[PDB]
Amino acid sequence: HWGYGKHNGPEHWHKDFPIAKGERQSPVDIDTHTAKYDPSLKPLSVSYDQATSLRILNNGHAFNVEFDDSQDKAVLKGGPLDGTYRLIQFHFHWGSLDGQGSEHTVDKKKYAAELHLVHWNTKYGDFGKAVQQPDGLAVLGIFLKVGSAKPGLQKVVDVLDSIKTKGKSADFTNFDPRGLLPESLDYWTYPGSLTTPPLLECVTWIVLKEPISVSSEQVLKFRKLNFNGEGEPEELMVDNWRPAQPLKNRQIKASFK
Ligand SMILES: [Hg+2]
Ligand SMILES: [Zn+2]
Repeated sequence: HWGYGKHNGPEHWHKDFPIAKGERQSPVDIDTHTAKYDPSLKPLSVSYDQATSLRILNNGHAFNVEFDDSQDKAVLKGGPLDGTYRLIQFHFHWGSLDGQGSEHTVDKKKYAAELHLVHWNTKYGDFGKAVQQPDGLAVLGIFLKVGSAKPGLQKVVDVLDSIKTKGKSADFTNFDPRGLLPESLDYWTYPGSLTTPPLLECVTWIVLKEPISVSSEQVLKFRKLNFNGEGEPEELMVDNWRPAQPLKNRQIKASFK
């Protein structure tokens, strides 16, 4: 199946998922000089105070921190969004070296990693129904750069040891996602898709301008995970990012002057 290697990586995805070459694929390069400030965007609202994390899973492509989304707890709203989107999981994409790993780019600059907080539109009732709609998802994207440590990330970092290989999971309750947010909520927004197969075009992307800093030691532990399952030949989990795709007929809007 799909992966990030030479025989099954992003250049191969289109054969099983033809939408890979579609009209609103993600990620994209964010050209700051073409993006336009949009005075019509309402303030963004990130309400994660009642968030309930449940588990962490190595799914063979990245690791997912999963949240109880059976009630309106952790929600994203305002900004370009209409209605309420509920947090279902977060995950990251990173590189083998600090000069690469993010999916979106900013004037071609690649960050060391990128965090995705995935949310689904509550008017569609469940995630699986939301991903059959053009406005079913909202993903909050946050860049990571290497510098000082991010305190809020350490509990994540500490448990990776226990989910080294594909298919392993650990209990991961009471984690507070607010500790992964930067100070500013200034963002760029555009309509796009999920960046892993099946690459569904159901997402309103909200990419924060301000990156968070994580330590070299923290990112280094991400690089010790495995894409393979227990007992198989070790293939480090690194470079699990899709590169920038064609912007096509899309405009990127800025929330800030
Ligand atoms: Hg996978
Ligand atoms: Zn992602």
